[PDB]
Amino acid sequence: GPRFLKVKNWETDVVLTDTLHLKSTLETGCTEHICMGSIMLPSQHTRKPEDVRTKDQLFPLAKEFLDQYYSSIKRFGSKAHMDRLEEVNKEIESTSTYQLKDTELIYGAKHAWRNASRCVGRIQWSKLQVFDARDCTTAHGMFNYICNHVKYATNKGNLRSAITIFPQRTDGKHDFRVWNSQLIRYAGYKQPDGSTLGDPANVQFTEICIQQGWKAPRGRFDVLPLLLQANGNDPELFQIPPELVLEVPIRHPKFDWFKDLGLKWYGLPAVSNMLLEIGGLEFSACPFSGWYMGTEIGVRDYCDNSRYNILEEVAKKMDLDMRKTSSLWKDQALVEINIAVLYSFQSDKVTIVDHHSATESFIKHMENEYRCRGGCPADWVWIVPPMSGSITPVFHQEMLNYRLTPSFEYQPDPWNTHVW
Amino acid sequence: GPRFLKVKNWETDVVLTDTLHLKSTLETGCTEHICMGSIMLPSQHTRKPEDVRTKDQLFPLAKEFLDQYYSSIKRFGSKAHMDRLEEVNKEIESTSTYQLKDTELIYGAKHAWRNASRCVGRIQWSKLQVFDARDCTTAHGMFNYICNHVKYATNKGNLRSAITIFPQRTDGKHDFRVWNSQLIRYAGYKQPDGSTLGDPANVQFTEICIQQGWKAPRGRFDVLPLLLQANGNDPELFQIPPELVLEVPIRHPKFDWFKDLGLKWYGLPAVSNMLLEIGGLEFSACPFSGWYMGTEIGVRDYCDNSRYNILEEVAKKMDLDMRKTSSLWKDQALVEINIAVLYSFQSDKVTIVDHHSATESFIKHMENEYRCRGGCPADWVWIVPPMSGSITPVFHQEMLNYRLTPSFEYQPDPWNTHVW
Ligand code: HEM
Ligand code: HEM
Ligand SMILES: C[C@H](O)[C@H](O)[C@H]1CNc2nc(N)[nH]c(=O)c2N1
Ligand SMILES: C[C@H](O)[C@H](O)[C@H]1CNc2nc(N)[nH]c(=O)c2N1
Ligand SMILES: CC(=N)NCc1cccc(CN)c1
Ligand SMILES: CC(=N)NCc1cccc(CN)c1
Ligand SMILES: [Zn+2]
Repeated sequence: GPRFLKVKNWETDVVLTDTLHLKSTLETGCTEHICMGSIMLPSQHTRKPEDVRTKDQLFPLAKEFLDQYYSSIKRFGSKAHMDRLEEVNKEIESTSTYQLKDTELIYGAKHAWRNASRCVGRIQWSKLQVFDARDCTTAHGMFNYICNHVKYATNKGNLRSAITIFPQRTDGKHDFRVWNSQLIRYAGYKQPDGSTLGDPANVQFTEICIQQGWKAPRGRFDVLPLLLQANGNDPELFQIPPELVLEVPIRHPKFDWFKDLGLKWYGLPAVSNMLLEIGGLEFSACPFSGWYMGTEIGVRDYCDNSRYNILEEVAKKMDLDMRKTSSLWKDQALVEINIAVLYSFQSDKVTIVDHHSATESFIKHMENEYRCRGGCPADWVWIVPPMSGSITPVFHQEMLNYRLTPSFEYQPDPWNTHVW
Repeated sequence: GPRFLKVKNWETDVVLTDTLHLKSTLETGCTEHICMGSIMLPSQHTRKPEDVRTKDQLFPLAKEFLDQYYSSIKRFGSKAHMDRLEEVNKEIESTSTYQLKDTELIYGAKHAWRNASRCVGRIQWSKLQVFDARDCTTAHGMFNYICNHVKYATNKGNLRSAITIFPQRTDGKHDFRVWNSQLIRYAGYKQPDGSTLGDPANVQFTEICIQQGWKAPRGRFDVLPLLLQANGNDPELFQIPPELVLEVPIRHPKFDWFKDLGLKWYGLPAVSNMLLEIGGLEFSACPFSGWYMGTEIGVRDYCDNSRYNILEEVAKKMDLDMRKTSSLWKDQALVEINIAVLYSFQSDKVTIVDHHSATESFIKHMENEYRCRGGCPADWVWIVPPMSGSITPVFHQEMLNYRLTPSFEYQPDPWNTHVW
């Protein structure tokens, strides 16, 4: 195209013209002579530990969002729009910052998710519960908001989307950081015999909680303590009330022996280490959650090598021909494990989506976004399920990726930064 | 990095610094504000039907390759290098073109494959048989070279890499085009009852051969006739000697009923519709072949929706719960089908590689290319197998993609262009 890029679905032949990319301003990390589409943290905006943005750098960014917001409600250049702008301009000049109206905070949150190029479940983008935790001032208060979130979202297995937003970053006042990767996760212990008990991806965090006092049960599926950081103060340990952490015992609809593998997982996926940016405002603590896509647990959490890595054992138990890789025994154990997850979650009536339905609705969503927003940023490398990618429609779907604001961003783990 | 990009393997944590990308000059299609890493034909150089490159545009490109070639043999700026350059400069001035020495043609061919960012089997790059078909002048002569290629490469099931290079493009003299996508492929017929018999992806080509006289057996696995175009003359039909087309009957090492599905495939993957560019020279007819990676046939050729699409039938026969998608019945049928392919090919002793071993050696190859060539262009979207992607090491492998020359490129199907 000359300026209206096209994306084609190669299985269906459908074509979509993108005009939305012209609103992008952040960099992708790619050039004209190089593509970094498969790089995890291309760092085009992977946050910096350095000082906070300034007054000059702040208003343009704040204005951009507000011009965007009022345009959304077809009120661009209104008396209201204009006064709001002077309002924030005036408020930034004095305080070096500014506070978003409650409506603006919801728009910004919903849209950060609508713009998350790596999320395949964005069709749910408009249905999000926003918990304004901006008045919070302590870790205990943070703990409380988090508990309410957990309970609200789990909703006795009938999961609901939600995000809790703590105080924005200021400068000296300080940062609020949920030191945990996800609200709910299992511990990992480096055994003296080389082996690792529990999720290996958490061995480094688990060591923090312990050197902070945690009474580690030292088992396989030990839900880790919350370690909250409020107003730039040292984090504090908190135990999520067990009765609030919904879990699901993994069993197979045919292999009764599967049960004996002792596999269990939590039903609430709550990302809590990213950053929400709206109008140039940084919300370093914005735990968000939705519900699982089966492969997340079955393929990655369980079968990833550096994670639980249950391929052999599951394979052995199946009595599979592990003599050579051409027996596709890994692929076989992998399909069964994933059938056990969906089956289990669905048996206990906990919300879950399989890769087939998930990716099917994303195409539907893409079609909505191109038919109403002029496009949709999608990261093909992330949107395509980690198993049977080709038999899911998104594989054959060309996808344009670009960075839109407001958005969710990665940020430095605080234990690297924080002193004391 | 500041100029030395880094790629990390997220499962192994290994890191590789790339310096090779600085040699790139062709565009990727990506910008600073947009990524097109998941676009099939980003058209940065998807050929053009327009006139051929000119004398001025030709020498720089020719020089680049020669400077590259002599640098390879540590002879940069030699008397030889310099005289060769004047040689070609002189030869281009008179003829508007130039002919590559036989050594240069092999270097260029091997490296087009070494630079093919989308090919996962490049570890085999240095072991390639080059058949110089530049003296060819007819379709019959083209047919002959092709037959020798087939026979050579099949090597009674002990497949060998090879590429046959026909006369370069000139201007008026004309184009040589193997009108076939791949040397060996099956026909596809649009049934009156809506249905499609045989590979649907070939229904449009099959119609050409028929309106050219082909006596279509009108079955499911009808190897199509060769339709060769020589010196810009109308293509001509040729039947590959049946005794040269090695095929493999698909059966399963446990499901005797699988046999009854009547699945068969050819063992020689021979791409014949691309373009080889060396020193600015265009080789519009350069059929190349290696050997199969199981998923190519099992996942794509067979299960792709718009292809053979054998999911249901295979699933039904398995007596799988197709009530809902969460039964992962597609995933189940998909794993079995692929076990049948490897098993079959390996039984008849025909060369084949599974995704596990294939992707394992690519990592090994990447490590070689970074440890000796300063890098390796890889397209993550293509290099990752269409099934069980996450349990194969390349999924966790960050990959930098850039365009190096010499290379293989896509080109317009000639029936759209060619008159008469
Ligand atoms: C309704 C359920 C949802 C589903 C099924 C869904 C599914 C997915 C999946 C499968 C991933 C991959 C995670 C990984 O591989 O680590 C992902 C990533 C992501 N999702 Fe969603 N999502 C949903 C809701 C949410 C919510 C509520 C938000 C925000 C309001 C969100 C924001 C994102 C972001 C930012 C990522 C990128 C993660 C990263 O870059 O590390 N998702 N999602
Ligand atoms: C020794 C066996 C080889 C293996 C196992 C291998 C494997 C692969 C696979 C699995 C694909 C994907 C094809 C598709 O999805 O349509 C591919 C693509 C490709 N391979 Fe290789 N390859 C090998 C040899 C060759 C040879 C001999 C050449 C050239 C000298 C070559 C050049 C390429 C190119 C240019 C592509 C890109 C196709 C496209 O863009 O449409 N390959 N290869
Ligand atoms: C839309 C998307 O680019 C397209 O479906 C790609 C994805 N990856 C692929 N990878 C390989 N090896 N082969 C293909 O044909 C494709 N198709
Ligand atoms: C190296 C590569 O970028 C990395 O392994 C990516 C690939 N695609 C992914 N896709 C999803 N959804 N999640 C991931 O963690 C990854 N990892
Ligand atoms: C909401 C959802 N389905 N998954 C997002 C997610 C959950 C846990 C960890 C991570 C780390 N990227 C992401
Ligand atoms: C050599 C190899 N393994 N496969 C390359 C290939 C074979 C047939 C068709 C196509 C179309 N892209 C590519
Ligand atoms: Zn890119």
